[PDB]
Amino acid sequence: NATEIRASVGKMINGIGRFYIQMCTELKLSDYEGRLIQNSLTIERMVLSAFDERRNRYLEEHPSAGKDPKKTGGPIYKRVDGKWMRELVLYDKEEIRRIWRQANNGDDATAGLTHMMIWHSNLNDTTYQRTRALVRTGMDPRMCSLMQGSTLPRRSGAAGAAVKGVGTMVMELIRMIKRGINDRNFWRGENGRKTRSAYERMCNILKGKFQTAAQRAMMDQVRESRNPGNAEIEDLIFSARSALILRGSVAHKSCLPACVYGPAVASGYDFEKEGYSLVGIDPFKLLQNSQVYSLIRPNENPAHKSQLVWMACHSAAFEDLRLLSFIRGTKVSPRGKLSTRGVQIASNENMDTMESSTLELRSRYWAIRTRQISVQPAFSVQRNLPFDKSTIMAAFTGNTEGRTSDMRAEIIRMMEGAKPEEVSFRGRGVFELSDEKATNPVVPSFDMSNEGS
RNA sequence: AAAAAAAAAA
Repeated sequence: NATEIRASVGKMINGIGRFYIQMCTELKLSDYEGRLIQNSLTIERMVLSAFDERRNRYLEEHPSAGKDPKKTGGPIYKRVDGKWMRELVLYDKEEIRRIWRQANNGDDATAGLTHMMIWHSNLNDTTYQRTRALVRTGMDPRMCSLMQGSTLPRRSGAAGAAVKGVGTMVMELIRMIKRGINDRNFWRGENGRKTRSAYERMCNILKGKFQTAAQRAMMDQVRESRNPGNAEIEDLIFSARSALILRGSVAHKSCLPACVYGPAVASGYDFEKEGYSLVGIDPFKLLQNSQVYSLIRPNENPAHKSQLVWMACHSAAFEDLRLLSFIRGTKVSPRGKLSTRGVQIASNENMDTMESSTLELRSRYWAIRTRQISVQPAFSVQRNLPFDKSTIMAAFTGNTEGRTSDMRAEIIRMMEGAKPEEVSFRGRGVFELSDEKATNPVVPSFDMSNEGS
């Protein structure tokens, strides 16, 4: 029921805004800096730690320059006498749940935290790429594709599971495979249920992302295997090479910083009355008139970091830059061209040379966020052009084989052409901001001079 | 109803 959904999302974002207002008011940040991105990431880490597990004191090799469970603080940067300064005394965590249950006066907002994580997810994904798994596990050159989705560091992401993308899901199989390559020998006993069941369900869902029943049954046949090994790994690798053209149903969730909902509940926003539309115009009209600023480091382009936060809010990193560009009204360039580093501020970075800058998060046109259209008609027909050469040498890849079975005939038939599906299809539904009812769409005209990625 | 377990980020 979409009605209760928009009701509940209005409620949760209203609760977020209220908790926003209060959480600020304690430490008393002035509202210009109270609607600012650094306090945005502070409250974000607070809601990151808000609902934890049992009490744990266990510590592992390589301490983290320290740790304390009594209370928790965050990077604090305040413009004092016109000059910013970072400071810290820590703040209790129980108190946090006490204030959060007051904000969600009687029923807490779990999906609210999921949506905050959604904010975090496009933030981190668009930010950059780390490769510590690369220094740990062996990995195929899938990165070479230059196109890969990524998950956040949040366990038990049942909701995340829906939005989730495919490539990193196979990677997650590989992560369990790493736990199993460093398998503690002393692990014989009841243990195995959670593992077998988890493998079952994750394999299920990774299969369920796409459509064609062939790879569905292939993924089931990898499932029924009792002892996952490198043969399963290479089978998943083919399946990934295919997923390149037979893309997965990777949905995109749009979320903004909480310093926007805060002044939006301060903007007399009766969210529930209109509801909210995470897939809808609502983030855009909220951002169209919002006011968010960010500590631009030295040698950084306000516009580049502006587009970075724009993508963090639109969940648009794994989308065609041409479309984004046509939607914002100014060229959306590859992250590499962004004269900017991460929005966060490493605790070592000096504040002496730090400066703030206004975020430009507006968009010329608006557009909806899908993952079905048979063939998007281009005025001069588009093809989703068939570049299948790296897949030629991929089907070669040392001439060993594809998935070895009837699948091999299925792949030596998929070789040529079937026109049965699409790939990386994020529906535009582009409209003028002056056309809220989305009465007339705008056939986009993209500049081919823009790196597709 | 009844559902898994470790470490900071350019």
